[PDB]
Formats: sequence, structure tokens, C-alpha cells
Amino acid sequence: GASIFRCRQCGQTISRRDWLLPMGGDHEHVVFNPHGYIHRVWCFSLAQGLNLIGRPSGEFSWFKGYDWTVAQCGQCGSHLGWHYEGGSQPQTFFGLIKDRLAEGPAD
Ligand SMILES: O=C1CC[C@H](NC(=O)c2ccccc2C(=O)O)C(=O)N1
Ligand SMILES: [Zn+2]
Repeated sequence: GASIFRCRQCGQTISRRDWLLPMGGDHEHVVFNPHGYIHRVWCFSLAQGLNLIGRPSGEFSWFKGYDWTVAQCGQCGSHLGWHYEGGSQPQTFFGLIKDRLAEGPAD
């Protein structure tokens, strides 16, 4: 039972442990926004249940080569992280904020 990652606010299924993706040799990145707020971000190859908000941006990306878009939970609107695109190996992935996910057993 790969564990399941749900939205912490509502419980919607978002991703799974077996979809964790090492970027830079690690699937966990401790990063901060340009205001100096820390986020602990886990990278996933795939995710479901998310809505993308806005257009992609290249500014301030944590991951070289990728442009990003805000990702919210499609059920409750919680800001769960970001979708990345435009790169290679992989072309796209998700960076999700660990503390906004709740990891647990399958249904
Ligand atoms: O790779 C990326 C994804 C997006 C991310 N930006 C933010 O985290 C951001 C920017 C301005 C204000 C707040 C935030 C935030 O979501 O915490 C950033 O700095 N890098
Ligand atoms: Zn939610």
C-alpha cells in the first residue's frame, strides 16, 4: 500500500507515494518564496484532483528549466503547491507543499 496523499483541508485524494519523484537527487526540497517564507515541497510525477490557477511563470522557479503555475485542490481550493512544465526529464511534475497534504492508507 503505497500511501496516499490527500488534501489536508478536505481529504481529496491528490497523489501517492509511488509517484514521488527525485528532482536533483531528492524528492524533498526545503525552499522559500521571495518573501522568505519556507515551504517543504515534495515532488510528484503525477497528481490528480488539482486545478491550475493563472498562467505559467518563469520567474523564481525553484527548478531549473521549468515554468510554474499555482495548483489548488479542485474540491476545496486549498493551495497545495505548483505544477511545473517546460523542462526535460521530466517534461512536467508537481511540487506540493507537504504540510498541506495528509499522508495515509488507501481508501
Ligand atoms: O518555484 C516556485 C513556485 C512558486 C513560488 N512562489 C511562492 O511560493 C510565492 C510567491 C509569492 C508569494 C507567495 C508565495 C507562496 O506560495 O508562498 C516560488 O517562489 N518558486
Ligand atoms: Zn481540498
